[PDB]
Amino acid sequence: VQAVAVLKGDAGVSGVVKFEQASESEPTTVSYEIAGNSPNAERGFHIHEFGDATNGCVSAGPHFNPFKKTHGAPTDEVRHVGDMGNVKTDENGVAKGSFKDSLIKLIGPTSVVGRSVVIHAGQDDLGKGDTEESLKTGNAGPRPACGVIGLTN
Amino acid sequence: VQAVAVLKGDAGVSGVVKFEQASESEPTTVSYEIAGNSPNAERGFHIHEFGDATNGCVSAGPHFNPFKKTHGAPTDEVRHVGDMGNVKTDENGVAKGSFKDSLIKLIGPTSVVGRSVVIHAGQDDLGKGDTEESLKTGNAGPRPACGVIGLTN
Ligand SMILES: [Cu+2]
Ligand SMILES: [Cu+2]
Ligand SMILES: [Zn+2]
Ligand SMILES: [Zn+2]
Repeated sequence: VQAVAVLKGDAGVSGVVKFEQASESEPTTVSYEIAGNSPNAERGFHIHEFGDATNGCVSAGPHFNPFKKTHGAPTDEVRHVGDMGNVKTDENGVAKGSFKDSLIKLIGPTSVVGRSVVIHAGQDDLGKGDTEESLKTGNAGPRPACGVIGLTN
Repeated sequence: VQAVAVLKGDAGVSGVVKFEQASESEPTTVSYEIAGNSPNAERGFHIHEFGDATNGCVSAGPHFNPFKKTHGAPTDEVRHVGDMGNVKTDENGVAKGSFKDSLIKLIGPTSVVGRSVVIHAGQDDLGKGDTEESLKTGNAGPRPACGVIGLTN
């Protein structure tokens, strides 16, 4: 199965994130190219629960977390399914890369098809900060762009 | 389950379409409000196969048609699952309404979550025209706006 989200917003950031998962047990490969960010920085990149764009990136809701865990890094055992950590931007403000993840899936009961991807304006502290906020969003700040994840071929 | 698609494009048409389906056998209720159309007209309103917005409304692909039928009216026995007929616009160019449909579903193998809704710039001839085109798209013309269908609460 393949899916894609086109990230848009009014803050100058935009980009495309592609997902591919051959079958249920295979991990999903996530590839992204996002431009217009601050340069040489780290920015929070998450999958949020709803694919509702009626109110900017606000209506995407909180991070996708069917197992009711606290926020963390992609490699922590305790994390939200939606937590993809930070993406690093180059000197031109572009973040480009790909990685594989075993919790995010396009098939089955926790599929993220129909949900949203959000790129934040701040760095995700990976749930290592000292507020209740760190344990919810990573204190990643505003949401300059987001897009609903749709099926593609 | 509830889902929503926010229709956007560069041609002045925009709108929101909400879907709700309580369970598998229940029909789905579709409610829409779309503005910026020509006034007092009929315009094709369909669900297309892919939720891919990387190329305008072009990458939405053709109508959603898992059963490989030809295009038709919502009430014909032979139609695409995606065929919702025409919506009528008022003197201000607004189309607003709701209806129930038993082929479109948000649950199960033919779910339309992750696919797209498209409002066209022309009238859908309901597969009653005389071209091979009528049997594919209803000869509904260009696609001024579209949106991916995402989950909501
Ligand atoms: Cu977030
Ligand atoms: Cu169409
Ligand atoms: Zn999180
Ligand atoms: Zn059709």
